Amino acid sequence: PQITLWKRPLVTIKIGGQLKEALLDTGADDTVIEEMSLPGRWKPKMIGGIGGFIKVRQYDQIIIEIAGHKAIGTVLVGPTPVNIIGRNLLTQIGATLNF
Amino acid sequence: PQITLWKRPLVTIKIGGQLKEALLDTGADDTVIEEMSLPGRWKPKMIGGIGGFIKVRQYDQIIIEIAGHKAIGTVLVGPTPVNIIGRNLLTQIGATLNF
Ligand SMILES: CCCC[C@@H](CN[C@@H](CCCC)C(=O)N[C@@H](CCC(N)=O)C(=O)N[C@@H](CCCNC(N)=[NH2+])C(N)=O)NC(=O)[C@@H](NC(=O)[C@@H](NC(C)=O)[C@@H](C)O)[C@@H](C)CC
Repeated sequence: PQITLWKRPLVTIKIGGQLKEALLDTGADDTVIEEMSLPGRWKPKMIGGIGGFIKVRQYDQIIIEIAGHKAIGTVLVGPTPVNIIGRNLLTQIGATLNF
Repeated sequence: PQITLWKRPLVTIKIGGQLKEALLDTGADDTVIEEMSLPGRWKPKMIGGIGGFIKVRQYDQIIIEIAGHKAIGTVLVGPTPVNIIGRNLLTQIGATLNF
């Protein structure tokens, strides 16, 4: 779909079998999801944002549906203000910025 | 134009008489530009995201050109690591997310 930006680009995602709401974020390199239980092994990683750096759990090759679109990639789980779908998965669903 | 997301969606912007590279951020409500001595009346603001918050100066009705596209709106100036074009301006240049 074509999504305008008058409202936050929020969509329903399905991860670990659980439905969640996430923000399609072109300004995010990666996909960061709020702390949750996720099946699989993970490795400690640190990411940055506008206010600084936070520690997250890096889960690789995670199956995730984004607005009805399937993606299999890295999902960082940690204390993010918002669940955000980053470029690693946006590219997987063929998302582009247009104007 | 159409911007793919393999790489950070960075574009040239013009603000306060200066040219800069800015990140088109669909996950940002507002526009945050790197610290610069912009003239005019402003109001203190605190904005956050991953890592926490940063103090910025809110300037209203600031003219900014985004990849050749003119827009006029609120620009927050402060210690941001990257120049961020948020939805307040992305909507003005007619930017959409498509997949
Ligand atoms: C989490 C909050 C929602 C998404 C977030 C994404 N912001 C981009 C801004 C770019 C950095 C300043 C970001 O954090 N991107 C991260 C996302 C995390 C990630 N890992 O992808 C990123 O790409 N980080 C890279 C940093 C690369 C730095 N570049 C470099 N080293 N060369 C990274 N891999 O750690 N939005 C925001 O940060 C904006 N906040 C908001 O829109 C709202 N605030 C809150 C708390 O939700 C609103 C209520 O203010 C800021 C700019 C104020 C308008």
